[PDB]
Amino acid sequence: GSFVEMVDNLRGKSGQGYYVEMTVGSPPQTLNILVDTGSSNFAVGAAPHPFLHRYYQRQLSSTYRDLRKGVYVPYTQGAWAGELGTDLVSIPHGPNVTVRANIAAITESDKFFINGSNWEGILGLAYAEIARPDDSLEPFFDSLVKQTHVPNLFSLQLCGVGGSMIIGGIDHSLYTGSLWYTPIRREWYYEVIIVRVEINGQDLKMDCKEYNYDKSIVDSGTTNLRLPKKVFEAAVKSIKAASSTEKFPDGFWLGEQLVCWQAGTTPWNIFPVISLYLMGEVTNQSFRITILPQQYLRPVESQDDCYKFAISQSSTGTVMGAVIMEGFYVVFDRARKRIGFAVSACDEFRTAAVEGPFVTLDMEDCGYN
Ligand SMILES: CC(C)Oc1cccc(CN2CCC3(CC2)C(NC2CCCCC2)=NC(=O)N3c2cccc(F)c2)c1
Repeated sequence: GSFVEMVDNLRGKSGQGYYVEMTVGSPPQTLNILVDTGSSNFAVGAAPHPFLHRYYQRQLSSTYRDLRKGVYVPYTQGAWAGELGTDLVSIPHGPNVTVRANIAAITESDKFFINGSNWEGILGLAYAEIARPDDSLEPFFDSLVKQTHVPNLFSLQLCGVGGSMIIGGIDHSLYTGSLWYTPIRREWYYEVIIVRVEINGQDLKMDCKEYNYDKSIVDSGTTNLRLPKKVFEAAVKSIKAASSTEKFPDGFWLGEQLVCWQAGTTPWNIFPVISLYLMGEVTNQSFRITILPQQYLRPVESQDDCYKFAISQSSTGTVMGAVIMEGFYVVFDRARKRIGFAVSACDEFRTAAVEGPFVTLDMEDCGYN
């Protein structure tokens, strides 16, 4: 294919995120950068930290321009503080261009960097609406599209580690079957609408507004499938019932306890498949994505294979994280305001699937206002 040099440009450690090499400044300083479709800032470690193997040294970059404004980005699990500036940026195993982009030089952080993750910064691929300090700080992808002829689309194949980030197009070697698209509801996070949920083909039977309360997003930076409290409770009750051939402690379903099996004896067949139906591109038409227990039971790094249940509770809406994305080739078609899913080219009884079309009425009522 024409995008062959972008294939296998991602690396990662299981549950620690997927990262791409990015070259900043002059002379070049290459760093490993987390690919994050759930945020909109490009930021790099720019001072020593015990979890960083390398960091950005602004004084060595002749093309660095200080914006003379600080920036702070806070989350429930971690945060960072830094200084704004601009510098030349290229992605050596990405598009053949160099752009001048905003870059936040992280000088201090709290529980942000991960010990042994091998990444030193973050590439926020979402929209300006959620950029810090505000929506006037142009995100990296926006700069790329404004400054070059690279088409306004990227696609991710996260292999549950390595993967591919294809910038400016779609690589047909990365998927099988058809690509099915769901609208991007609003350009802030990559917001989508979930219209039905099934556990082993059995409808969870919740009002669909609950699945998207207060939003549903596609986020390569989040490990789990995160569900709103009411949905999480019903989903666990159904998964437990479907996996009744084996009993697990209550804490396992809450991610407080792990369960380990003798190497290669994991009874995948006892756990159910989970299907999320997404709003399609035509009136009353939907499609579904189906994930296996190999996606939602995450290995924790012996003669025993330990797993963590990777479906968890959220109070800020549904988050379709790496648990969801790992089964699929995901196209972030910004130009057409849509997200595409297809079966990823990366057991003997079941496979992840993308199927359609289905008829689903009143899907417009599923969204939060
Ligand atoms: C691979 C993950 C586990 O590790 C990291 C580490 C850093 C950044 C990210 C990307 N990324 C950063 C933001 C994220 C998810 C993961 C988050 N997103 C929510 C924002 C509001 C809407 C709903 C989604 N809430 C958190 O506390 N996060 C977090 C999670 C872990 C650490 C952290 F500091 C923040 C991920």
